[PDB]
Amino acid sequence: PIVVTQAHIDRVGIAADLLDASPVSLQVLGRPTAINTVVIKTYIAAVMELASKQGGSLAGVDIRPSVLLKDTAIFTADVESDVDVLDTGIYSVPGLARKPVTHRWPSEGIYSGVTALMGATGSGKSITLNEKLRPDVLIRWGEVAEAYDELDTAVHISTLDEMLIVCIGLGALGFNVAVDSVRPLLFRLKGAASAGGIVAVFYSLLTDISNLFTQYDCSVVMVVNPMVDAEKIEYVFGQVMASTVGAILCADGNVSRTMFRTNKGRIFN
Amino acid sequence: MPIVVTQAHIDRVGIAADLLDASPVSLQVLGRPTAINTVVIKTYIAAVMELASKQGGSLAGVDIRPSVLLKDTAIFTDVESDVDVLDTGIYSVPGLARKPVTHRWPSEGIYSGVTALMGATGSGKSITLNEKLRPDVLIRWGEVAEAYDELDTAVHISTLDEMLIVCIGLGALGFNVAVDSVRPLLFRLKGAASAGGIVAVFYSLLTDISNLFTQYDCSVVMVVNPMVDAEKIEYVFGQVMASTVGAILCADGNVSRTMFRTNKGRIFN
Amino acid sequence: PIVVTQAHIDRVGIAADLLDASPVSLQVLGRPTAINTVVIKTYIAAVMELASKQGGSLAGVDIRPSVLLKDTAIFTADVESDVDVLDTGIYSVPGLARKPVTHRWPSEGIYSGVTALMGATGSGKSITLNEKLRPDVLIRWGEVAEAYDELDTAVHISTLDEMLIVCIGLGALGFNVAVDSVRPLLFRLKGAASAGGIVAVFYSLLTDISNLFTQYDCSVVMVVNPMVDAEKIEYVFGQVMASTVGAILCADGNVSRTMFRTNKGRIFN
Amino acid sequence: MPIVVTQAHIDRVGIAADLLDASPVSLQVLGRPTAINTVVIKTYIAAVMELASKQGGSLAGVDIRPSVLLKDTAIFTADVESDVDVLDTGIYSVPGLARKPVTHRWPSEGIYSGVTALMGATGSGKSITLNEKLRPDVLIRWGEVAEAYDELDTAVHISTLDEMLIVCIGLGALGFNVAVDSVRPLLFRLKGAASAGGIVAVFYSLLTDISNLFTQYDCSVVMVVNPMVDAEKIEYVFGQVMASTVGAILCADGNVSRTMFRTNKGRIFN
Amino acid sequence: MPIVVTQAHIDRVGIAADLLDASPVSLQVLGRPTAINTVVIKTYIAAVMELASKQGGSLAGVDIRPSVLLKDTAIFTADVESDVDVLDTGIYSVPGLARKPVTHRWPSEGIYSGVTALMGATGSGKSITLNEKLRPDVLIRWGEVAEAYDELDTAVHISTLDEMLIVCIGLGALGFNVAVDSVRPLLFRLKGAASAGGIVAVFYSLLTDISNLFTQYDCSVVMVVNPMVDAEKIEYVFGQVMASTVGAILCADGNVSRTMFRTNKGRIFNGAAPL
Amino acid sequence: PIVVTQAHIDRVGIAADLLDASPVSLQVLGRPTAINTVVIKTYIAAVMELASKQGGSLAGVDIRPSVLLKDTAIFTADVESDVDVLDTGIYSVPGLARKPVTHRWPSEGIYSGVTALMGATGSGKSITLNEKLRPDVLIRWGEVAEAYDELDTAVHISTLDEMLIVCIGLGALGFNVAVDSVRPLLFRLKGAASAGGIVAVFYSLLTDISNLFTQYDCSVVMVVNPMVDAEKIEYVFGQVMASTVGAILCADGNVSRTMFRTNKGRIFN
Ligand SMILES: Nc1ncnc2c1ncn2[C@@H]1O[C@H](COP(=O)(O)OP(=O)(O)O)[C@@H](O)[C@H]1O
Ligand SMILES: Nc1ncnc2c1ncn2[C@@H]1O[C@H](COP(=O)(O)OP(=O)(O)O)[C@@H](O)[C@H]1O
Ligand SMILES: Nc1ncnc2c1ncn2[C@@H]1O[C@H](COP(=O)(O)OP(=O)(O)O)[C@@H](O)[C@H]1O
Ligand SMILES: Nc1ncnc2c1ncn2[C@@H]1O[C@H](COP(=O)(O)OP(=O)(O)O)[C@@H](O)[C@H]1O
Ligand SMILES: Nc1ncnc2c1ncn2[C@@H]1O[C@H](COP(=O)(O)OP(=O)(O)O)[C@@H](O)[C@H]1O
Ligand SMILES: Nc1ncnc2c1ncn2[C@@H]1O[C@H](COP(=O)(O)OP(=O)(O)O)[C@@H](O)[C@H]1O
Ligand SMILES: [Ca+2]
Ligand SMILES: [Ca+2]
Ligand SMILES: [Ca+2]
Ligand SMILES: [Ca+2]
Ligand SMILES: [Ca+2]
Ligand SMILES: [Ca+2]
Repeated sequence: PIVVTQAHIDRVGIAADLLDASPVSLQVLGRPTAINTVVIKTYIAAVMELASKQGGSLAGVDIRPSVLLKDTAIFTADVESDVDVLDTGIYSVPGLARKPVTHRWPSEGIYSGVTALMGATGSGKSITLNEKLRPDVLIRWGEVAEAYDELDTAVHISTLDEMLIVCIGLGALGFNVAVDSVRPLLFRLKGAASAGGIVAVFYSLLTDISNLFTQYDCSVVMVVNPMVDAEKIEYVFGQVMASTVGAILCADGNVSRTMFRTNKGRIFN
Repeated sequence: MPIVVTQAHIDRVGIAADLLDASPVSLQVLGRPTAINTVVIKTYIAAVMELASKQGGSLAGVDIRPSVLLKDTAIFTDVESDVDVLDTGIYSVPGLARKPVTHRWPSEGIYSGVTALMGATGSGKSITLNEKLRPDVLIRWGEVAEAYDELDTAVHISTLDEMLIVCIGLGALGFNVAVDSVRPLLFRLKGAASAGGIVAVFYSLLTDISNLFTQYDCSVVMVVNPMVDAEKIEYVFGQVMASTVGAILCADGNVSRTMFRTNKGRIFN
Repeated sequence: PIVVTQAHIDRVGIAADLLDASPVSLQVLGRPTAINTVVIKTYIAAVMELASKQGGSLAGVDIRPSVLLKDTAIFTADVESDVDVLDTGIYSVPGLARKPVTHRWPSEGIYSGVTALMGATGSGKSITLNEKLRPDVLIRWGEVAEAYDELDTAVHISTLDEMLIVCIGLGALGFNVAVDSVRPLLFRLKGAASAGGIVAVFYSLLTDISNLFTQYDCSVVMVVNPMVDAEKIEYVFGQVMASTVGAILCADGNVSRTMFRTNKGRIFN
Repeated sequence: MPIVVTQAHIDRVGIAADLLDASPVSLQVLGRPTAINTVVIKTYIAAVMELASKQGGSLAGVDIRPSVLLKDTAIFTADVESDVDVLDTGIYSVPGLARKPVTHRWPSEGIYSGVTALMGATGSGKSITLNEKLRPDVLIRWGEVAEAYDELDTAVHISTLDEMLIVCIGLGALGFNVAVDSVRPLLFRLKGAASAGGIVAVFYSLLTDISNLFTQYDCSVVMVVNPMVDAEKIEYVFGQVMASTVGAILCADGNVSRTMFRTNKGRIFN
Repeated sequence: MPIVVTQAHIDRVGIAADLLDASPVSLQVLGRPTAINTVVIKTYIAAVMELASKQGGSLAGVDIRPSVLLKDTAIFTADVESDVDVLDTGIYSVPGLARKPVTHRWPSEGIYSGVTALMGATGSGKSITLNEKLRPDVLIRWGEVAEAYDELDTAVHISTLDEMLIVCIGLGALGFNVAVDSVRPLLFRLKGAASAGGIVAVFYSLLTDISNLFTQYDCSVVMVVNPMVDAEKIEYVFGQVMASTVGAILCADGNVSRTMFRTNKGRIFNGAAPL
Repeated sequence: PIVVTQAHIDRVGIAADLLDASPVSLQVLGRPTAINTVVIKTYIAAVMELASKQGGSLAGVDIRPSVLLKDTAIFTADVESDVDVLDTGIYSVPGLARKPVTHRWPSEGIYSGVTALMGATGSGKSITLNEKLRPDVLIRWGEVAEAYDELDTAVHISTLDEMLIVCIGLGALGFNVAVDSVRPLLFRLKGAASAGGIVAVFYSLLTDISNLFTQYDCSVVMVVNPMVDAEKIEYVFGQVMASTVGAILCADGNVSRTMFRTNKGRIFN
């Protein structure tokens, strides 16, 4: 189950302050799109109200945004991925001038941001996540029917808006949020593939997502599975390390490599 | 050869309508998410049952084609394949929080979803499907004139809308539905080819199709034959295993490899 | 000459029936487009009247659609080849529930559909077509001035609409129709080339064309010579066999390989 | 150097007008089929004959350029992209001739009417072979830098594709031996995905459509075709072009490497 | 860690305003030339000086971010595609300086005004070289993950390209040693067909246009440029970048592998000078 | 300095006759665009008027078009680079029926047109141009701050319109005009790269530019440095020789190869 502590209740006000304090946007190959902070606040309030209906114990099924919110839109005519970058402009989510809030998960003293759980298909990513990492909230997206779907920690989403709502919303409150998988986004990323058989904007998106979590004191682990050649995975993992607060590589059911940006410094394996 | 409607099928009609109304679904490829009109599937089920009532329950595949039973066969209610992912949004069909309904076909105790019948051209996919699999309903799409077209189990479709209508409609009632083949969709998949000489959205589509069947308690076998190199088929089959409930590989008229997600767990050969 | 037998006259009524009974469309990378059946019927009527005015012995020049019909259009604002597959939908011409009508040409007991006469430039396709296959009607499209143009069996077309009119129109009556060539359609196929250096929709088009002939009891031989590498022709011929009722490979002025789907079964060489 | 108008040319004027009016033609590339205004070609022929009459039959290539003789040089009669559905634009190929083509003595004996492609790498001797070995009656110069051939009285300097077809169909139908050096402005602007041989497939369709356009109007034209292709891939492309033209000439190190001509005595390879 | 405003900076304010008004500039990429609103840069300089005055000369990078000081951060003043005819859009390059450019002591001695490009593969030590060896006065942080450099009082966190140019031209003209870590948000969103070296050709034109923009406004800027390029094509890309900037530094294995600086003493390739 | 001789003053009338006599246009991948001859005439008049106010000694800074003309536009709604060639038409600047005016620069007896100074980055193109070629007017465009910018012969431009104005305007008068560089145009050439890793229209543009100078009796040297592989430069240089009146290749600070079309014939090294 997903148990709501007094620590989570005390973070509600702070979470609302963090969201209102900084206006954020996101961009991919098109034009920068603003994130409606209000929706995340509304989600937190809905989760707290339901938590109150129960004994603080929540079922992942009951906290899905499609059930709690009338509208699940976070992004507020249509632009092509091959338009002039000077007509659309360029946006990256700004960094934190202050020291980021540290966490005990996925690693000790890790800064707020995003961790990428990498590896080839069947390398043990989902296994490593649920057995070793053991998240408080397990977001399930674009993955076939598995044993992890029967878990009361599992929250089934359909859109990118829903992913960010649950990640920012619950992550800000102090929950250890995880996403399995981020394949719906990755496999629909349109554009010319750069060095490593993957679009360059993929690395920019990971940085923008990481900083979005750093700003809202979230500690999120995302399963990032790329359609990349068996030997080109090492290059891509090195490139992802420069774009995320955390990075975990899986090979043959075990953890091959690690990288974490902590209060004790950047730790490699 | 005939398609017989048992009392078991009649008793599932109400449940099928209940599953369809309970969850609103959509589908996305490289464009924008498009909603699926559930009502059309319900209307199809009612038309099949009405005809089964007039006949002895012994129905001919020719008489149950949607173009004949329905006035309009549309299930989806103009965007380029190279449009910003943030302007269209991303959609994946949500997972099942509950345990999926098990089936005896194509394998014992297999969960509801999709099975991909893979193999090179002339590897014996169509032969394995009809002789070894023995499906109740055989959907024939984008295939040249063969002996399987003269079968009373054969239902000849033209559109993707029709495929989903027969698959969800009859599959929900408990019928063992099969599609030979899904080639018109695969060969019209526009986009930049990823690792393995195939567009990445192909794997996302298989997962979205699988989850669509998992949600509506369907057990469907689709023969998937995409344009891929003779040696690159092993990589693609491994990737498809991570995107479907079932996977069957054909080589020299026989079954080379198998993967099934059952109540007894994931079984490899 | 092109001689009209009583057997052809007796098929006129059956041809109008077949054409009215099933509404057909065609799709490539755009949106599905309906085929106006009336135009084919109008063409048959104009050919029969001219055959009745002359001695039954017609000249290919006199039966060209541009001469017999006021308008040659078969297809009834503008869509790009890179448009979302979900916005246009997917269409494949439906298969035949009944047994297809057999023919003695290009092979004994062959089912109605299309035969692809394949080979590199100067492999002997056009020689094999005119000397070994001996067609009744020879449609000449996208080819330079050759000896075959002076033949009384030769009918010179300009559009794809005209090709289908003569193929379906005369083919349905029992004539052995051949197209030399289909290069104006192949070389103008816009899209990203799949495995084998050729667009995947090419194989779907051959199946759709074949089934169009299977439905209207036609036996057509099309010379198909797409821009493909000298060594990649074997792979492409292999994929084409899985997309057509007949397949003939030319090399060094002679027949290299054959495949025919007959009443006695699929025959390979 | 001069362009002389014989009685044979004068006697063909009526026949040329008949050939043009008899068959309506179009052209297509990656967009939609575009009709060719036959009237413009007839108007050009009339202007050339009138000037030939004022002179002694002896004409200067400079004086017979379409931009000088016609007020409007347009042959093709809102805007479509090269990546549009083939089914929405339709497909057009210029129809073949049911009758025997009109044979010529140039570039080869008994060669049928149509187009000949003068191929070869850059500096292989295409322009040299064209002017020294071929000896054309009319030399169309297009998209080529300043050379000795521009000072020739046979040289007619054009700017558009419309102008090329006007001079090729107009003068070729009358019986003149017309040549184009070169067709690089069309080839280098051919938009589309490059097929096998590092060149767009529609290139081969265009050569056939151009050939048949000349076959129908009994024109004997030699076009120097030099597309951007790899040094070793030229052999493959030349073989493919042979299947798309009435004539084909390959140049290598200033000399003629290979030949192909479709004649009344049959197809002749070297 | 702090950003100190000297009398030298105060004396440059007028000079900077004149430089901006004297020459009208634009920028182009694959679309239509877009004009740069000089007024916004002047307004930013005035806001920085006014705040420097309220504080004791010393300023915090957080307080000088354009989003905080200006009501609108737009520098570029309907929508054109990256694949439009070059003749329908025309071509624009920022013009060169007819006079001798203002020399600087940073990033190299006697260097001309313009842009310096700090190259290297990922984890080659670009950010380390920038902060330890180069020591910039103002550190612009853009599209980079949470690092130790973000806690620095020299760090100014931006989000747009408009903001980058405002801080670079605005503070750089006054005499500050401005650095950008990273320029990746721009590089990773460069739409177009990749040329030789697995990178769009307009990338090199943009570096030259950015360099000349700084040469005209007497700025000395160091931009860290991380290219999505294969391990073996980095040498080719660097050679090409050297021909497009006033300064270029290559990083490899935590150290400086190669340098190029256009100084008053001439073009110096791989000099004996610690940064 | 830039000195105006009596020879230049005597050419003013002839330059107007040349510009008025032939209407010209330019095309790239879009539609043909007319060149407004009047603007070039206006520029010549402004240069001569200023040369008069001076002692015949002009500063390159004072003769820049942005300073002398109110509007710098030469080309007189918006078309895509991937539009049908038949809808835009094709334009090449026409050749000269007469013998071209000869020059003593960059080579003895060279015909009027364009010379391409080629070579890898840092091969010594700019060095060869200013030390060995010694041009009368050095147009500086899209190049970084160098010693050549402080030269009184240097004229700094921003647009392609400005380049052609100075090249045609001053070149027609007899000045030895050079451009360092033509990179702003070359690095913004949109389209599919042909053989040699460069767009085919690049070679057509060089010929069109060369013929534009041949028609207006100009002798211009352009630094052409396109993004091409280290080994592919030899192929491209050979192709450029077939597209220009002059061609110079640079390697390791020295001149590797030369080609000039003179009154004494085509001279190779
Ligand atoms: N093709 C295969 N054959 C055998 N076992 C496999 C195969 N693919 C995966 N496995 C098993 O599944 C485990 C990985 O499961 P999982 O965590 O779901 O992988 P991932 O999330 O990376 O796709 C492996 O350690 C192995 O035991
Ligand atoms: N090229 C070939 N040569 C010989 N036999 C072939 C060939 N291609 C297919 N076959 C025969 O057809 C069988 C496969 O039929 P089928 O099930 O229709 O294949 P698929 O559906 O995979 O295309 C093979 O087992 C073999 O007996
Ligand atoms: N490159 C060539 N060299 C020599 N003869 C050739 C060549 N190409 C074709 N031929 C001749 O033409 C014949 C093939 O003719 P044809 O059927 O028209 O070819 P295609 O396969 O292109 O339709 C060959 O048998 C040979 O006699
Ligand atoms: N790179 C070169 N080196 C030496 N001579 C050359 C070179 N390129 C061309 N030539 C000379 O020019 C002749 C070819 O001239 P030309 O007919 O104009 O060629 P093309 O029209 O095929 O481009 C060759 O036979 C040779 O004498
Ligand atoms: N894969 C790695 N394994 C070990 N150390 C690494 C790795 N990647 C980077 N480092 C360390 O980080 C340093 C580079 O840090 P940084 O300046 O942030 O690089 P950059 O800015 O070029 O991405 C290296 O000198 C090395 O000590
Ligand atoms: N990577 C380098 N290493 C050393 N010297 C170099 C390098 N690149 C250029 N140079 C020097 O600069 C000279 C070339 O200068 P320049 O004319 O500006 O070249 P270009 O115009 O072709 O880019 C060379 O002759 C050499 O002395
Ligand atoms: Ca998994
Ligand atoms: Ca099959
Ligand atoms: Ca042939
Ligand atoms: Ca030539
Ligand atoms: Ca860094
Ligand atoms: Ca230079």
